[PDB]
Amino acid sequence: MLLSDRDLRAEISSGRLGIDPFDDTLVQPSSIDVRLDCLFRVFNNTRYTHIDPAKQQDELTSLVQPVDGEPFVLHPGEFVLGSTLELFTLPDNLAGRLEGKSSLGRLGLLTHSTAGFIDPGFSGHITLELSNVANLPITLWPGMKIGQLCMLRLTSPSE
Amino acid sequence: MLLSDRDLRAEISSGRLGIDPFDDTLVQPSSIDVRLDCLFRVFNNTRYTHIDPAKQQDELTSLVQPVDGEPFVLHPGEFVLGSTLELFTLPDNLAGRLEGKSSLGRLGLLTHSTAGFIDPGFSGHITLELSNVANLPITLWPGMKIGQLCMLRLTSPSE
Amino acid sequence: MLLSDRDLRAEISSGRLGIDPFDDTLVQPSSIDVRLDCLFRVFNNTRYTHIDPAKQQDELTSLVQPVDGEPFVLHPGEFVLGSTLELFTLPDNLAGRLEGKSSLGRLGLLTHSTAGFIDPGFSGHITLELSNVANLPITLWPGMKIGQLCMLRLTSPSEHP
Repeated sequence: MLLSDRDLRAEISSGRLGIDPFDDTLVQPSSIDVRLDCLFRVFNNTRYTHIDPAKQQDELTSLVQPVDGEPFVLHPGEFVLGSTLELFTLPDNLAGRLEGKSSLGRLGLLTHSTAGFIDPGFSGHITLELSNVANLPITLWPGMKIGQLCMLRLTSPSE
Repeated sequence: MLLSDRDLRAEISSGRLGIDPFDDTLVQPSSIDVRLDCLFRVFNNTRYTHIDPAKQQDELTSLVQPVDGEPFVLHPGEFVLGSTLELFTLPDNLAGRLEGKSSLGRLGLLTHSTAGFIDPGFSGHITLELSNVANLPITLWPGMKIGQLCMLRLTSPSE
Repeated sequence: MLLSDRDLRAEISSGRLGIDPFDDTLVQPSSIDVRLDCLFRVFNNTRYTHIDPAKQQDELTSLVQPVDGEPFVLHPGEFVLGSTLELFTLPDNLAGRLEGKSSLGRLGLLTHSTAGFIDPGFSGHITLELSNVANLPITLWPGMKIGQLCMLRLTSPSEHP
């Protein structure tokens, strides 16, 4: 069951749903806009033959940050990990789903391939999986609206 | 909370949910099948170096229609915009989610990458984001079943 | 409306939701983890020019099964069909959604592109659409946790399951 703007505001204004930093202009009919943080992980594929989910591979990615005033350029076929600017804190009876923005959706931008489901009790910056399936580069600006977060009510609180 | 066929029928036959043209055989257990319109947008990437979400890029895409009776050929790696043949009209207490059809899913077709979340209050033809992640071209026939739309009930009407 | 762990347990322990084989440690706060079965279909694209959804195309896929103890290696840009090791049986008041696991999501793994919505009344092994959008190959181990399944309550039981 999808929380409406009024219900999202009720949950926030009562501290059961944590959103830091909070911006009320971001609340939509039945969701809230999220923004792009400025740290990214790229994959170092010249040292590894392959990914093995059963193993640990601590050189698999590196942390990056665009120079001030520069964009992060996402080329078609490149896969990179980013984060929501906001820090989220969910209670025991709400789950989250990321959805794309219609705006950026028509531009070929994917934000959560891969994984956009957020467990109740979650707390942290939401991981974004960024992809471009268009046939040009897209310039990403730290701070921009990147997608939207829906809250789903559970039939009852989690054990 | 997901509307059943019975409840979808109720909403439709009461005019609260607009679907034109409607076809009863399209109703599924907890969703409604949608069909492919015949107009497509392709990207004109020979005149632009890149997409910039923050600008107006005016001839980025172009209208494309195949010959009546010809398939739109969609090759792996191409990204194209299309629409549902049906015109949708949502009330203020329901939201929509596009989902793939199991049939076309197994053939490598993606229809809403990108963006498949439809706000309550929406009215129009639903935009499709078309992609082919298989290893062969897929022939698209306008009028064919392309996917399905679910209705989610909101916790309360939106502002 | 999303079933919690406690409601998923009630549905299962009363037989209205079938999961075979069932393992209680896989239950998550509002979903259940699913596992990778060992048969895969790959596409034989040297015999056809194209896929046509309106025709029947029988020699379209081929059966690949990894030797035991070894993995199915999934290269970027390849598309393969797999299956949940579990058998699911849904009653007609519940629908299912596949979602990715956070851990595999950060490795570039797609499990249900394409199609992750399960109708009420469904019964069978759930089809997985496998893709790798990373820039390395990923080794898949049959039996591994591959994703999760959420249950949605319907506003009322379905008429035409």
